[PDB]
Amino acid sequence: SNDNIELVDFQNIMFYGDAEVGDNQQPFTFILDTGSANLWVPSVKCTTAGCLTKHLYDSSKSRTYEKDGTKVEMNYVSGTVSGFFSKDLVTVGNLSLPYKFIEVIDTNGFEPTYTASTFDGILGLGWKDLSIGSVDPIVVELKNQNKIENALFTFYLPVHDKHTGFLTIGGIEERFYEGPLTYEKLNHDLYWQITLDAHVGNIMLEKANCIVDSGTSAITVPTDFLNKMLQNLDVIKVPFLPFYVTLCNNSKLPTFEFTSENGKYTLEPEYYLQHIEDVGPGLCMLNIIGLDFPVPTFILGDPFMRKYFTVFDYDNQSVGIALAKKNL
Ligand SMILES: CSC[C@H](NC(=O)Cc1ccc(N)cc1)C(=O)N[C@@H](Cc1ccccc1)[C@H](O)C(=O)N1CSC(C)(C)[C@H]1C(=O)N[C@H]1c2ccccc2C[C@H]1O
Ligand SMILES: C[C@H](CCC(=O)NCCC[N+](C)(C)CCCS(=O)(=O)[O-])[C@H]1CC[C@H]2[C@@H]3[C@H](O)C[C@@H]4C[C@H](O)CC[C@]4(C)[C@H]3C[C@H](O)[C@]12C
Repeated sequence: SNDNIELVDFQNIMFYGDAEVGDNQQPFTFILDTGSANLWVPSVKCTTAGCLTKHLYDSSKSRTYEKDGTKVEMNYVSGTVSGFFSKDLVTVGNLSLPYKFIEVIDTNGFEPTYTASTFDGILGLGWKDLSIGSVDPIVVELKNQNKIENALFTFYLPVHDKHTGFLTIGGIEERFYEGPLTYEKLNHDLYWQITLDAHVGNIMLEKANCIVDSGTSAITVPTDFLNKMLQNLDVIKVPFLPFYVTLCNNSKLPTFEFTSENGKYTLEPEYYLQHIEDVGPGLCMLNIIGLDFPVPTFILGDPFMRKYFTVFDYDNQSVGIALAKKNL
């Protein structure tokens, strides 16, 4: 009764899922991004080097293609893609719907991310008012069409060298989590953002904005908060890049603790260290980056979601959080 889309890990940094566009079931690999609200695929009309190795969309081969042609640009923090709108049947797992998406013809503004990774496009799982072109979210539409029970989706992320994951559309499956599932109300109309007190040792921010974001492969921290965290931490910044290197067993590395009236969520160093044995033996990179929003904000990205099963509920305007089962 729920639609389960398998998630594959890529080099323990990101994860992808597959979906199809067109009646001839043209296959694509997507970053699944709760932080955006547009779907895009690279077109056979693409003029840029990044498209060379990708699965490309051919509207001429799909009888369900409906021409739109309205020009559009998606400006992400990691770069820009541009093209034009198109409409065609989009199949996610065993559910399909006619859907407006962007045919991308220029990916040069999205380098070096695009050529360095094996995804074809991005599938947004955000809120309608964050989309360009007023596109109802896939999950909201599937519910509206009575193809699913609830307008919610869940993420059970894969774990490099242990198990695959699933994006489940339409209901919550017990098999993904253990202990209590705690619901945190959205504090914004159109982001998967919740209020949590943030504690890292003696450093804390009360009632911080926390964005649960599937497309961000880091925990992001306010820059002042990070600078305090790093003081006498025996960590070294990489020349020219906002990444920090540490001995993996550095006994100073702290545990993030995020609390609500409802729940307590922790993130120990094992969840935010990336081994980099190639650069040096016993060295790790912190998957933590400094980033200032206008209101002090943390992004609870991939590292958080690897530990915690997450439920994104449109109807109840909340994020549900529970400890992910280590095995299925
Ligand atoms: C609707 S869309 C426009 C939106 N712009 C904005 O709000 C403009 C904005 C607003 C506030 C700030 N203070 C800065 C920019 C936007 O881009 N939002 C993204 C989420 C976000 C939002 C805000 C900051 C950072 C990230 C999007 O949801 C997302 O996750 N992206 C873009 S493309 C992408 C590859 C799927 C992924 C990405 O860049 N990941 C990289 C990444 C990112 C930060 C730290 C390490 C890493 C490594 C790697 O994982
Ligand atoms: C989102 C933040 C902050 C960016 C910011 O907003 N900085 C300047 C102002 C923005 N504008 C230029 C749009 C405004 C106009 C200038 S003005 O002076 O008027 O403000 C920027 C700063 C450093 C950026 C990361 C690093 O690169 C490394 C890496 C490179 C890959 O490729 C993509 C992934 C990654 C992780 C990057 C993601 C993201 O991208 C970061 C976090």
